[PDB]
Amino acid sequence: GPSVFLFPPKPKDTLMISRTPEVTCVVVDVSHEDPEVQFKWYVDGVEVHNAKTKPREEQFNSTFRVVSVLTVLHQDWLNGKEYKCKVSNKALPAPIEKTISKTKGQPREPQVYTLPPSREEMTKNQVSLTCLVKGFYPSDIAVEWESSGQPENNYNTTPPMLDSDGSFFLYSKLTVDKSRWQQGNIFSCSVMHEALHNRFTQKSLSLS
Amino acid sequence: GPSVFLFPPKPKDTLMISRTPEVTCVVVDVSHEDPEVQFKWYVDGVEVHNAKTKPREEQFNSTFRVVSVLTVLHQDWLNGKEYKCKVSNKALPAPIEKTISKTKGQPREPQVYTLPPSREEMTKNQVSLTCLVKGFYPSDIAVEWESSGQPENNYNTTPPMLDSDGSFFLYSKLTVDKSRWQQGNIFSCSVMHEALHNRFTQKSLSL
Amino acid sequence: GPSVFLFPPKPKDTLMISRTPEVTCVVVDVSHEDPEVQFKWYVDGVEVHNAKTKPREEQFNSTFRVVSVLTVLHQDWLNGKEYKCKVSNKALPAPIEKTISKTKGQPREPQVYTLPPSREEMTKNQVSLTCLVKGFYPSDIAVEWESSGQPENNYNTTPPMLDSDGSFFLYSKLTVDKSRWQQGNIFSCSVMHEALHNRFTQKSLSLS
Repeated sequence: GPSVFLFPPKPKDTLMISRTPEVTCVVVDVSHEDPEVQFKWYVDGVEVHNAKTKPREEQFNSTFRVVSVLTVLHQDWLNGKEYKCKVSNKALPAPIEKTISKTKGQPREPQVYTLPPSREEMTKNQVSLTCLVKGFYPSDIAVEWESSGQPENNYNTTPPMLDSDGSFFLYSKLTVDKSRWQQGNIFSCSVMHEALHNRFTQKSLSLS
Repeated sequence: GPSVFLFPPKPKDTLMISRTPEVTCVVVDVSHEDPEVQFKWYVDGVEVHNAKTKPREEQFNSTFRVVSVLTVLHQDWLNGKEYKCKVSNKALPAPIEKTISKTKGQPREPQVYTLPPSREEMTKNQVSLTCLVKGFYPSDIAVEWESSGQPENNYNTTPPMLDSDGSFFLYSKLTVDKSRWQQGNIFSCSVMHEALHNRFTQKSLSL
Repeated sequence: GPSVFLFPPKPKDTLMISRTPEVTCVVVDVSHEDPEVQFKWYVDGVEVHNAKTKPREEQFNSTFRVVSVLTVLHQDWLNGKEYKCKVSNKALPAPIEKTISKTKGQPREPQVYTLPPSREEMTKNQVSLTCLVKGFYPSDIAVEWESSGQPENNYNTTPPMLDSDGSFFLYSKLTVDKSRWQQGNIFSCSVMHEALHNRFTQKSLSLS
């Protein structure tokens, strides 16, 4: 029978009110004999009607994929409210229900560090700048290499590896041509996260 | 039916002078009705028998996994010699051949960069010294913080991501108490790689 | 009857992978009645077939000299693996076997010191600079007077003479006309050795 997957909204969408966060319920392996899929949506057990079902799409295995989206309230998502998707399809023995909420775990304020390039790296054409974002939880975050609060041309961001502190860390590799760094630009790495003051922080960088 | 995968030697095997690299040919999904798998190995198309076929292994899907390995020489691997694995099995429609050599693409001498800790990082008890390794190609790499050209060890290593220069980069997160950085330790970092002098170069850092 | 000599590869060839190190088996005093010499080669007792026999050459004593060369692996030579040459000739009562490996003895990191010329030597046309390479063992080494890592015009290298520390030392006499030194050029003695990090170290020198 078909299977159902439920995706969270983008972190920024949950943190920026001028944005709309939504959860996405994806149903795969729906059969052609019974392609109709009913979606019912609930926020912490209360049915809401601002959810919408996306068009059904046939998959490589000759089954249908059916998706429903529920708009979620900023307050509901950031406070960790639970959003339930109910999926019904005749190729299912029982309706499938899936719940999602703000990515599980206690929020942690990201510690944003901007590691300068190696002194020996000035002999090379292009130097790397290194936004260490550590001590942040959940992975719902935005990490924002910048100059003086204005995002940068080129950063090659590592995965959220776990740091020496049990948080996620990543490096955003703000890789900059030698003149940019050597001249002492005030780069900055900003980071957007629920646990930050402003849900948004800015930690600068310059030849130092 | 069966599938064959041919793996290069471990990067440090190809890159550490003291090591002997070998290539490993893995065959999965060999059937039980015809479990016999023939491995023939070739170096630059010439069949060799210093290659060895590993034991057949039953997968949970009621198939067999069969593996053969061929030792490769430092200069041979680094000079791009081609090592070919020929796999035959009756559950295959035809024999499957795979060849492996130094990972194809322009080699680049790794630029080894003990990046200093962030000024912003001095607020914490511990700071990260990052041995950026950039400008290297292939990903066939080994990375190694150091001090005075001798190793350091609380380095994380990121993946060989792509760098802006069209190479791989990775960051080697040595992470250390703030005092070590502020005290002006002569750290270093080595990187072992085919394009390097002695395939191994070391770059130092200190405050 | 004939005699056999086995020579090691050049140190640099063993330390630079982009180089190929080889061992050379030399057979002298081979007779003219039986000039044919068979060479068999083994690496740590395992016969290899990437060895080659050089052309036979008649010596001053009216005997033949026959030579065989075996390419050696970087790993094999630097790890001290043993390479055996088997020599057969009818003018021999029994085959002659000779083994060679990385020059015998415990590796020691070369200490590279660049001694400036005498203060009184500026009164003379041309001053000497003194690359003291000490604490290095074995003699498999490359010693490299330079400027800033780029080899120099004129160093009169003094022998591997044993030092106060039981290593070989040598000077390399980077003799330089007075203006080069007096102006404070960053000369440099580098030194390549198995015991060095990178098998290769670089030391500056300047008027100091």
